[PDB]
Amino acid sequence: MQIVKKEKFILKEYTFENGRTIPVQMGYETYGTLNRERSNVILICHYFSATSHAAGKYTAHDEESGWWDGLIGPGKAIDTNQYFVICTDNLCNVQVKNPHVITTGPKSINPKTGDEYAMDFPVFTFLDVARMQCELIKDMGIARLHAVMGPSAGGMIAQQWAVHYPHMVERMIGVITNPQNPIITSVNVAQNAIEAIRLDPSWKGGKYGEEQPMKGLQLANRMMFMNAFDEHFYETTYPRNSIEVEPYEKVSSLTSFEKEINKLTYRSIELVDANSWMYTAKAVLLHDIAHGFSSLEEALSNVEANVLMIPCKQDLLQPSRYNYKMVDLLQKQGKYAEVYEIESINGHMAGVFDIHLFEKKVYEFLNRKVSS
Amino acid sequence: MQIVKKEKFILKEYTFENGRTIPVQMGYETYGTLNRERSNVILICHYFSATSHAAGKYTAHDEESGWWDGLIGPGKAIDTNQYFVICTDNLCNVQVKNPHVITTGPKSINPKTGDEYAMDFPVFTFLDVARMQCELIKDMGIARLHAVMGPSAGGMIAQQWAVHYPHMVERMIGVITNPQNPIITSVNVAQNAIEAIRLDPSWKGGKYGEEQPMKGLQLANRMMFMNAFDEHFYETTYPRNSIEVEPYEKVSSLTSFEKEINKLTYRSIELVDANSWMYTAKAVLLHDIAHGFSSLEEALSNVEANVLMIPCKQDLLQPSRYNYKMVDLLQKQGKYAEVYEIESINGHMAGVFDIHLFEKKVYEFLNRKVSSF
Amino acid sequence: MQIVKKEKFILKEYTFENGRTIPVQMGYETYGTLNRERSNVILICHYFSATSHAAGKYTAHDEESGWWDGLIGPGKAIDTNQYFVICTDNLCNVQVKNPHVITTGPKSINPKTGDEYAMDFPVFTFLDVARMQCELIKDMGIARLHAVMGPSAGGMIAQQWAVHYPHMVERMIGVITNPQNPIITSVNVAQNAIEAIRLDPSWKGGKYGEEQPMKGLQLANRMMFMNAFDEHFYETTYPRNSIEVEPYEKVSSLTSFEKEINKLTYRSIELVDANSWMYTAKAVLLHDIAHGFSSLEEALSNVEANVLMIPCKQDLLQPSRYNYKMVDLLQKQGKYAEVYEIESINGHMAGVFDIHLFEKKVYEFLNRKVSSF
Amino acid sequence: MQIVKKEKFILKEYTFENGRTIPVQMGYETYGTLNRERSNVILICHYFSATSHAAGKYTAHDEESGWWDGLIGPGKAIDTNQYFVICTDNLCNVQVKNPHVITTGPKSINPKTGDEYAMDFPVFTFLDVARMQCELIKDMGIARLHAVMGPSAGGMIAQQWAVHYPHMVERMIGVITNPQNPIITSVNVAQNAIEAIRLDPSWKGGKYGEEQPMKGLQLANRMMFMNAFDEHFYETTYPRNSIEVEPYEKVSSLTSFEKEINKLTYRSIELVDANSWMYTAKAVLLHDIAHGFSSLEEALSNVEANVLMIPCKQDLLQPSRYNYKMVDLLQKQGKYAEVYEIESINGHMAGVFDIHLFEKKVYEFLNRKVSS
Repeated sequence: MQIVKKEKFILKEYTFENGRTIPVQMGYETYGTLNRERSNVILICHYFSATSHAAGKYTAHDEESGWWDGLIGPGKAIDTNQYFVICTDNLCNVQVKNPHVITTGPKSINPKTGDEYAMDFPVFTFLDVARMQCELIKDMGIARLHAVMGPSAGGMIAQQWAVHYPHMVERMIGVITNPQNPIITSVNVAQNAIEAIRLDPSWKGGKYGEEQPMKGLQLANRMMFMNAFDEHFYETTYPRNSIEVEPYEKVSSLTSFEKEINKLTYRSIELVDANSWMYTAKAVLLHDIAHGFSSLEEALSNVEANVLMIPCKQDLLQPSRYNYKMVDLLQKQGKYAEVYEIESINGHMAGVFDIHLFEKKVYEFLNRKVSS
Repeated sequence: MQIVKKEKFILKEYTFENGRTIPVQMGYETYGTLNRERSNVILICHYFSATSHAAGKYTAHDEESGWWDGLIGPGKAIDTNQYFVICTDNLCNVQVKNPHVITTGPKSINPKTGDEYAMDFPVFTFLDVARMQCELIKDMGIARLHAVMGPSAGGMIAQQWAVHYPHMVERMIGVITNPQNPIITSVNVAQNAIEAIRLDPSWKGGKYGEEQPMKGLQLANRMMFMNAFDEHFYETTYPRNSIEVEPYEKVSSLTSFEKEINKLTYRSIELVDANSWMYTAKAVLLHDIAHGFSSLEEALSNVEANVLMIPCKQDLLQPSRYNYKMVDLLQKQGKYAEVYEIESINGHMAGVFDIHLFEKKVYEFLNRKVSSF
Repeated sequence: MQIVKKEKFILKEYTFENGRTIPVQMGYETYGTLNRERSNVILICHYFSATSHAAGKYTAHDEESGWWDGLIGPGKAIDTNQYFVICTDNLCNVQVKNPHVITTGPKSINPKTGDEYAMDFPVFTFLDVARMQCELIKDMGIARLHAVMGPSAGGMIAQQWAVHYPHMVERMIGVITNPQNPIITSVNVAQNAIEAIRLDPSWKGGKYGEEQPMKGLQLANRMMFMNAFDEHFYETTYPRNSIEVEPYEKVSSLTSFEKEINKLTYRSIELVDANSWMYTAKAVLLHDIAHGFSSLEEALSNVEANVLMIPCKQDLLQPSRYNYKMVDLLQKQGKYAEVYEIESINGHMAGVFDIHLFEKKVYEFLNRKVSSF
Repeated sequence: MQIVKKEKFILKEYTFENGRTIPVQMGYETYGTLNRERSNVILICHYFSATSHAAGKYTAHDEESGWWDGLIGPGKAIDTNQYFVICTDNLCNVQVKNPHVITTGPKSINPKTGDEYAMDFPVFTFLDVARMQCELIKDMGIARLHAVMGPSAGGMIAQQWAVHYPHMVERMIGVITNPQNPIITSVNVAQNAIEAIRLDPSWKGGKYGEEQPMKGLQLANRMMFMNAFDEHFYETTYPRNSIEVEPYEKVSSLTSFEKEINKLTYRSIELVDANSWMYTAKAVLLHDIAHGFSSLEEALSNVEANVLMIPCKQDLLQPSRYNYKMVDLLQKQGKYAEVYEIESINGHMAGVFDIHLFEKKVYEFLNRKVSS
């Protein structure tokens, strides 16, 4: 497909769910063509550490394609010959040093003061993201989405669309996600990550400038990486060396696997900002479609979209049992909802790397008609 | 209390008791906290010209609170530190121009045509309202109501709950209401009001758009207002001026009492929709819990809730003798049922304005144990 | 009784209380025989929709007798072997098409123009009727009335006699009436009726000629009818049908009670004139014996007749509490005055249909001696 | 003025005050000219033994003029240059053998049976006469009378017009008459006359054919003649002869005055019918404007005409005190009423013979305006 052009949406003022009001900017990109009646729109929401680059390439010499490139494009499951596909940068995008990212977050200058917001930036939830995207959708004269979809945090944003803009969502597909962030993941990955970043003395109250608290940030990144796959993936990809003697002789002497994983996890945080990681982890920890309602049932009663949940059985971050519970509750309200569970040694990351496992189901779901 | 949030419930298709099927929506709002067992829910139903706003405020600068605020809240008779309280907007809500109201009615757009339903809107009953509320309650994951209650039309809905969802209602409290709309009220206030609106040429067959038939509507509103209190209330509140001569000079010169009452009744139809008023008047005139059944006795045989009826002895719209009849029938079936009759110069409106006369009874009743299974 | 002869009384010019001067006529009829002293005269005044025909028949093949026939005649409570009884047609008599009625009103020709007065007719009160009757009584050579009496509007006229011709009235009996038309009735039944007729486009500003505005008039008539009895009367006489489904299907489908009541109320406006109805409703709404004076107390200070008030406890049009107030004021002035309250499911209409409830009292009162001079 | 032409009005059926229904015919005559708007009509009603011939002549050689000829004619008090004047024959007119009289009475043939009504004829009152005249007035398209007037019985008829057709009568003039026939006249002239006629064996139950009961009829006529003037009129017109001896010698021998009066009273009954005299005397005896009302006051309350009563002080048949009482009652009802009393040795007959005594008052009354 065509080289993708990065775009920028501005909002002079946006009011957060907690009442705070500030200007916001938001990168986005689109693939395919918006039809005459604007009825072919699919909105993709990106996961924790990703960006709006769901598909394609910015230049012809890009080493890689966008993170869901296997699903999106001409003749693929999300066929850009039929649909107009949008993807946006989340608020507090963690890759603030990525040259293609356009976001507002703790590194943004506060126009009232000339300085970085830092920890004065407002707490945001994935409802906040949904509402901001919705301003872009309306500004483009679009009234209904044919589908809203995404993996993990992207799936959280998508669930918020389904609950808070019921009229606007024909279909909702939540890959490797859940209606409420599990307690285990909330503490063990979100809370522990926030506290690792704050414990690093280089954090300096959140006023660290460009000198990132890298040790804390690497620790945060490592906790997430070490639950992103099946147990057995680590066992065979970073195998124990039973011969090596140096790790047995000083506490600080690392094993071969520790060094491999150190190198990967340091690499993936080079473009990342620590305060932004914190805010994003806070949004994940707060993720709860039932917040502001008296039960999960009442919140789900708002949903009018057809719903497809695609969990992975080996997913340690997002246990699939809560997909079944949600879908059961939707069906008892007489709504169309299904779970399509996949299996993979990639665990959670199956939702991003193992497209072949569910592309056909996505395709079929996107073509299935919705009750008026 | 915490500031109240309006919510919205939708059904893609609802089938009315007369068989018509259309999409419907319904505003609602809640107060207090649902307990783990979901055993502390009280559903409040609103009266003719009101809305879901039974208590509290939507902003801290609201001049007024909701219409039963004195009964509902922290430490009050319907104690929101203990109960999760729900209230919903009725179909064809008359305050259709009020932006806090979410309803389906003659002003709503028919999706099949893009035009307003107008007089193509289906006839509804208070049983239709109870069926919609029940979908919402079920969809919220609630199996049983600790109580259902309301004044007047609100009590009509509560009675339809008690009759038609007997495994779900522990307690029913019906304030200034009756099991069957009295004939006197059905003609003098519902039929006459409907006909007054139709008679106005501005009504234009129901297609008046944004220009309400104000003469017909004011007349409809004045008929209800003039039965809302005891007779002596009007005699002392808008007393006769025995000196003014101008009313004695032309048929069209109004007395001062006519002027005061015209002013009040005009003011209260400012946000109101005429067609909506007709459909709601029609619902009131059709109100009959025996409809469906072979008799009132049969309709009541199904009730298993503890029942409390609170009429006002001076109510001209809802004569209290039929509360006694109903309670008597329920007692002879071996059910728990009582009348607690209040007295007030306010007549019918005692049920909304003289909370002090019955709040202690409500409280006691909400705490009495369920007699049946 | 002997067949009754209609008579006619004319005034070439009469000046109304509002100062308008026009020629007027007034039908009347009499029963019994005037004694030599002319001391046995009882004047009967008729109610809203009636006529001078208080008793007997105009031909021996009349289906019905006059509206108080059970009280008036040989050996009856108002015994025509003993009393000379008179009754007259009121101004703006509504039964203007009835050929036995002789009245002046909006259908009458204005002699200055040759056209009907229509809404140029002057506003009248029941004091205007009393002033006309008095001219007739005087012109017949009668100085004093043994009694003046009537039900409802008829009682309003009788009260105006007692207040304004105190040297002429020995006894006043006011049945199902009040000294001041209650505010509730003045608005709910007089103002609303007047406005219902004006709202009908057929009314054509009062110039409808021979084509009466039947929708407006029927609505006016139904409002009065629905307050004429006790509430329970309507509940048992036009009971709800809990089986019929058609009313539940269209706004415009009537219930069976609506059909029965429509039929009755249509029938009774067949001989009736709309403008006439308005003027008479206006008279009722203006009724106030204190008008003129500084207070009700002052108006009543002038009464020297023995006074008997006969309200009905279930009367919704004329609440009996104001009969007690009036009688109390008269007693504290040292006058002879009493309330004899009846009870009946017939409500207001007990005063015309349940003669048996008070005929014995009337008789006793007509025979008690005058207390004042 | 012009020779008068006698006319005839027919009524196919007339219903009497007592309910009897029979065809009727009624002679009348008119003088002057009916104006465009028919507002100049004066109706004259004739007295006991008279006819419609109030004025003028039937032929140029008539020995006499009509009985009120002095009041009626060009330039007279009842000016035929301005007014259209009507006079009719009363029901049961006593002059049935007068060639100019057209009446219905006891000598009329009953069309149902081919015979004279005789005593089967209905009792009539002067209201009956008023109602019949009114049928003629309406048949001529006349709506109001400018005046209705007459002497004695004619005045009774006029009072009935005033009471029973109030709308139609602007002015009422009653000469030598009364609202109720006095008891004295009712017995002494009406009753005694009826009984004298019935006592005559020639009456034969009222079936006497043409052989009139002349003795009874002369006796009836004489009683009326002997009260028609002042006492002193008889004393000087038929004076006592103090020389005559024959009356002193047999009971049946008559005095000179008895013979004079015998000759006059026999002459005046030559054209008269006895049953008709009876019915007319009965109407006089029944004359009571209060009949069918509860008092004289109530009856008078109907009168809307201006009223002029012209009694004669010496009138023995119609004592003038009752004119004053009537007029007093009318004035207390706020009506325009007056008594204009005349004096004359002619007594009752002054109303017919002494026109000069009140012509000027009649004239003035006819010109005085009436309140609408």
